[PDB]
Amino acid sequence: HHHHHHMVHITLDRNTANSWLIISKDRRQVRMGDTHQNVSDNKERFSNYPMVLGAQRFSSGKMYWEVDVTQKEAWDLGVCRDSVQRKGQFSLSPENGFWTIWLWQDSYEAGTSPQTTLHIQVPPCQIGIFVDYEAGVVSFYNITDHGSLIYTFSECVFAGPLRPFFNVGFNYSGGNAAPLKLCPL
Ligand SMILES: Fc1ccc(NC2CCOCC2)nc1
Repeated sequence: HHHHHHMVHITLDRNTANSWLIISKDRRQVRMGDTHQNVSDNKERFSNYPMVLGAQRFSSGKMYWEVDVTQKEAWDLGVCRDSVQRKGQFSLSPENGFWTIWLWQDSYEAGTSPQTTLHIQVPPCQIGIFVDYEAGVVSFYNITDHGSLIYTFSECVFAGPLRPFFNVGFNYSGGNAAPLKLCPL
């Protein structure tokens, strides 16, 4: 792919984070803490899951960024509507305002309803995410495998501003403590 030139500098929005997340000083890395991180509750925070949004909002154009997932057992990545539900249980689907892929139990799946099996021969250590607002496209790339395509959501009905979306996953196993990191341009 030749999307690298639409690179954008993404930072994480502390105020949207689940209360157990630890966001680095530069707002470029996030990981699961072993306890509540001593923040006040607010209506923006994801309550049920270890999720956080990027600060940037996109309503036009072409945008590209990269995320490091090295050594993680579970995570979700993509974009979502600014107005997604924050509290309680919900599925990751375009009907609920999410365009995502994930790793769970040694399989990769796209967040369609129902979910779609992905075919990845080289487990990725870094994921590239491309959004074309006008075209209604969200695409995912395997940076570890020379940029190979993972998945394309097309005919997307965004229906509002978009925000970068992250889930570090739970760490019940003790094998999923590693952070998500926004990779340099
Ligand atoms: F690839 C990695 C990177 C970090 C990590 N674990 C971190 C958990 C919290 O203490 C710092 C290290 N595991 C795998």
